[PDB]
Amino acid sequence: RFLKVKNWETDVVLTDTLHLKSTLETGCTEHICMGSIMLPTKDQLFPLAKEFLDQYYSSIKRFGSKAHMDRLEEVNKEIESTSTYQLKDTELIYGAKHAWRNASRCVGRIQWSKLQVFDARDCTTAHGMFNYICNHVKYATNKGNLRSAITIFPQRTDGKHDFRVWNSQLIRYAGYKQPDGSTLGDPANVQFTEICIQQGWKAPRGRFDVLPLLLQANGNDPELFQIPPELVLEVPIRHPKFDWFKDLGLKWYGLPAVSNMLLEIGGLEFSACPFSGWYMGTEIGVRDYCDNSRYNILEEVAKKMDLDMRKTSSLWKDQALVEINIAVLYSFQSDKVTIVDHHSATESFIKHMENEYRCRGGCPADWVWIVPPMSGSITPVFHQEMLNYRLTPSFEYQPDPWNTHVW
Amino acid sequence: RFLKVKNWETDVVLTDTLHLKSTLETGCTEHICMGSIMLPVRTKDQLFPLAKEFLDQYYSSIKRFGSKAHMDRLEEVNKEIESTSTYQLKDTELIYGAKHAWRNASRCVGRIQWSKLQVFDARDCTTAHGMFNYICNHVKYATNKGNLRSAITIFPQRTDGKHDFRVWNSQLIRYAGYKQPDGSTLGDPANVQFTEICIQQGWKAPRGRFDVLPLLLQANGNDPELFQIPPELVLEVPIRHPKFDWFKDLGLKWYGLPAVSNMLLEIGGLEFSACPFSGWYMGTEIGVRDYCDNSRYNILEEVAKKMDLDMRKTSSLWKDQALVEINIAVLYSFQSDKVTIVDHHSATESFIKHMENEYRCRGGCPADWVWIVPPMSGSITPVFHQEMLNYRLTPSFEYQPDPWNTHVWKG
Ligand code: HEM
Ligand code: HEM
Ligand SMILES: CC(C)SCCC(=N)NCCC[C@H](N)C(=O)O
Ligand SMILES: CC(C)SCCC(=N)NCCC[C@H](N)C(=O)O
Ligand SMILES: C[C@H](O)[C@H](O)[C@H]1CNc2nc(N)[nH]c(=O)c2N1
Ligand SMILES: C[C@H](O)[C@H](O)[C@H]1CNc2nc(N)[nH]c(=O)c2N1
Ligand SMILES: [Zn+2]
Repeated sequence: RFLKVKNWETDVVLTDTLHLKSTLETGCTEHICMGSIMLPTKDQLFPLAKEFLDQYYSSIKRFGSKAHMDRLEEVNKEIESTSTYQLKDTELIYGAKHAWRNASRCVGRIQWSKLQVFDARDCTTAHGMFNYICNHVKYATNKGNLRSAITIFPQRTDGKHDFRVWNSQLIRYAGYKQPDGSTLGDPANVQFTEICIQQGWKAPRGRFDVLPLLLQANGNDPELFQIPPELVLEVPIRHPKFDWFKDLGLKWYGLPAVSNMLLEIGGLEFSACPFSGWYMGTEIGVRDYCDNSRYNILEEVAKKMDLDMRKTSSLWKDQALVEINIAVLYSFQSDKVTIVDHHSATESFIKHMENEYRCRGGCPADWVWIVPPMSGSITPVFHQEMLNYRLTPSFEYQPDPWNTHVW
Repeated sequence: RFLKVKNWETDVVLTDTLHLKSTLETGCTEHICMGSIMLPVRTKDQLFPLAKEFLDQYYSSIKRFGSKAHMDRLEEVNKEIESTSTYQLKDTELIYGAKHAWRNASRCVGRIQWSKLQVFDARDCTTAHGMFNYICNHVKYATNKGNLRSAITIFPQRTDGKHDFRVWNSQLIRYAGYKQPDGSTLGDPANVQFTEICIQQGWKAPRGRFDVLPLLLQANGNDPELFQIPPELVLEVPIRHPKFDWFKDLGLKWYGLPAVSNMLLEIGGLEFSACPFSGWYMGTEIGVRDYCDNSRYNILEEVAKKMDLDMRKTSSLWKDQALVEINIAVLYSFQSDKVTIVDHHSATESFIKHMENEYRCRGGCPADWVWIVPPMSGSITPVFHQEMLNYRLTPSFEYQPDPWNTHVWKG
């Protein structure tokens, strides 16, 4: 029932009780651990609503008050009558912040209570969606002083009138298959790029082309819009010691904005809920630049550094990796665009875990995602035991719309 | 039922059926995953089923399932259990069992090598001096003057739990740690408590930064006895860097033979509480963990000082820079002295090939991602991108409590 987690570097032990409140399932069983797998009615809704309102009223220290009991009755009445219900602004803000608080894969949660929530439930068209999104982008970017934000579109109804952003992130680069057999741009986005073309986008067919938005309102066919270029803050990548680095022609965008997830609050489903914070440097320099299935630039960089690439044991990949990551952080810092390094980010997360343990009784965390993709054991999270479990409100994965949409 | 795992770099999808043979539990439930938790006498009643599954497995491995020889062995084991409360493994079954415990070790990246294990049968051992002799022979054989060979030595199994064979050392070869009155540590901080025990047992400590610890050996539930491994049997490597000439003056060395001595081997219900085993190092074990953990030798600052990196801000990645240089040094030093070592790129690439071959031939390969992914440069190794299923197969290696916590002192 009560569970201990130990830090093997500091010997600090913490007791988790919060997991007992957990509801959804992990994918694991007593016989098999699925810890490293990427993706493991009216009757249904009222318990979900109650569970949520109970935690909301508890949080404002008004549990079992007249105002508490009155809202539960009102929501039950609305469900019985409409088969759904509407959240108060206060409940929406609370729910969104707590979905982030509960995000077991997010290292940046120390920030969870400073989220600017943009209520877009009055939106009816793709043009309106585009307007809301440009405003989100400009607010969050803040000329490089980035601010966390989420924009929340109308909830699911009968399931044939879904709002969706087809893009995986608001800002991403195009990918094109070449007659060469190679890939131009970002190979992760080839399929989405093709969907854009088949829908009518004229592509510049370059290495770093900001994709258009493909927005779906009210279960209608999705529509294309180019984000005003002046709202997309980008960063040229240079190195503080290697003058040749700029010749590689690398750039990245300042605003990481996940747009393909589903926000669940009190049983209600927000299928369009783009949200954004700011980058941890490794996301760009380790993953986006060095994954073999991504920009895969390790080979080119190592060559310019004149390292011995004859044998893996020279650690040439490891040397180049570090340099690429130094350059990303240096470039963002020099252009005054918010970025956090993996040492600072994991250090703050340890402090956050301890806050959550004493103030809340625990913190769900997925070690496989929390530990940075480079220099794992020299960050304090490596040595920290974590318990992973699913609390609601939550951000969830959902299938890509092109597999699902009825045209 | 079939379970699928995907590699997100290659899109290669594999199907696991082997998990259906898993009996032991994980620590996880449908409501909690304990995937990152480090540590999450039998009755005749429980013993014969365990013996039976094992012998059915052994007899299938040799293509003799249901044979007269298989059936006669079952009956023989059965009768021996009801008569004596336990049983003895044939040499062939012992070898198969020890190899399979390695094959089944989900935290081990080196498993491509599982079928090449030299098994030394030490079940006729009776005394601590006997144990010492067996362990010296293991060390000499495994070391092989730098050309390391995997080996395990197997002492007599548990009987009533009052007559246990134990090696009190956590590894056969490790360096002493000494806590000083000013709170600093001399040597390896991981071994402070064990060093304190050795000293109290009468070990005369040299008190340097790399003093090889004595063996503390318990035979037959008796109080443990101290022994010094002959220095000439302990192969060591001075650490230097290919381009940095000041690196040698750090005064660093490490031993060549990594030999875990504190685990328990379970085969067919039988418990071998002293079963030291050894392979060879992956460089990051020494360069990342042993040298750079804050709770170990903690050399990152001193190395980064000497390199003249910008140390005032973590975002210069000074720690990451120093980390790579140290790890280059460890591999360079071992290679130069012709002592077996494997880099983390080579080892992970070989593990993926092993894992795929195991899916094809065995129907699965239990693997613990948290342990398999190296402690530096995670995502530039292929294992990071590989989904894995963790489950527990027998024969297996298991943790057991440290013996100073459980031993009944005789005096
Ligand atoms: C403010 C600074 C933030 C930092 C430094 C940060 C850090 C990170 C990192 C490094 C990841 C792993 C991403 C990957 O590997 O693809 C992540 C994932 C995630 N973050 Fe955060 N984050 C921040 C803000 C936010 C916000 C504002 C939200 C929601 C309101 C959020 C929710 C999530 C979720 C749900 C995931 C998992 C996404 C997935 O499974 O792909 N984060 N975060
Ligand atoms: C042949 C070369 C081998 C290599 C390169 C290798 C590599 C490794 C590494 C890097 C680890 C993680 C160690 C740590 O972080 O402390 C490990 C763990 C382990 N290995 Fe291997 N290994 C080898 C041979 C063996 C052998 C011969 C056995 C037994 C017969 C074995 C069984 C295990 C077990 C049980 C663990 C988990 C240890 C624990 O939980 O503390 N390995 N191996
Ligand atoms: C938006 C939430 C998921 S986390 C806040 C932003 C962020 N730090 N990253 C988002 C993921 C970006 C991706 N890894 C990339 O490298 O492009
Ligand atoms: C003996 C099995 C567990 S694996 C075969 C040897 C090995 N490669 N490592 C053993 C652990 C060494 C420890 N990490 C150290 O850094 O001293
Ligand atoms: C197979 C494995 O689960 C997968 O590669 C994971 C590992 N850890 C990760 N960690 C983060 N933060 N982001 C990721 O995309 C991944 N990928
Ligand atoms: C808490 C966490 O599980 C612990 O630090 C683990 C992480 N992964 C590891 N992986 C290996 N190979 N060896 C280790 O000691 C550890 N330590
Ligand atoms: Zn699990």
